[PDB]
Amino acid sequence: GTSKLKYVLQDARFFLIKSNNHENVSLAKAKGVWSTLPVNEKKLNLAFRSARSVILIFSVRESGKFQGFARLSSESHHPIHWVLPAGMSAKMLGGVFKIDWICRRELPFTKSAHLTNPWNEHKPVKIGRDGQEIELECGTQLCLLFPPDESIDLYQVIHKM
Ligand SMILES: CN(CC1=NC(=O)NC(=O)C1)Cc1ccco1
Repeated sequence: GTSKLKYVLQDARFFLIKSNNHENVSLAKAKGVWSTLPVNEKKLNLAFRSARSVILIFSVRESGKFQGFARLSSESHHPIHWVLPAGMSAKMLGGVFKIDWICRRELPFTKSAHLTNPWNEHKPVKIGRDGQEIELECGTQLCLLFPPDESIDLYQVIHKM
C-alpha cells in the first residue's frame, strides 16, 4: 500500500538531487550516504532541522529518469570511494549525509510530464538545477508516481521522525 509512504511524506521538504553518473547512485543505494557541494550542503542542513522529513529525489544527469528517492537521516558530517568528475578533488565536497532509501525503483521523466514545480517557475518537475527545492504538493505527487518498492519497510523510517 501507500499509507506509510504518505505518512513519511507528510509535511516533508523535497529536493532534486543530480548525480554525475550511475556509479554514485549505486554507491548511495548500497551504503545509505550522499555528499554534495558546500552550497547544497548548507541548504540541506537547514532543511533537515526545519522539517519532519527531507526527501532527496535523485536523477543521473542525461539519463532521462529519476533513479529513486531517500530521506535524510542526518545532517552532514565529516572516505567514500565516490567516482568524481575529472578535476574534482574529494576536498571540494561537503560532508556526508546519511540517507534511508524509500524507493530504489526508477521513474522516467515522461511519466512526470503533468507535474510542475512552483519553486522553478512552474516548469516540469524534471527541470531544475542540482539542489532545486520541489514544493510540497508537487514533490508528494512525484514520489507517489514511482513504482512501489516492496523490498522496503518504512516502519523503521517512521520511528526516526
Ligand atoms: C557523490 N556526489 C555525487 C554528486 N552529488 C551531488 O549532490 N550533485 C552531483 O552532481 C553529483 C559527489 C559530488 C558532489 C558534486 C559532484 O560530485
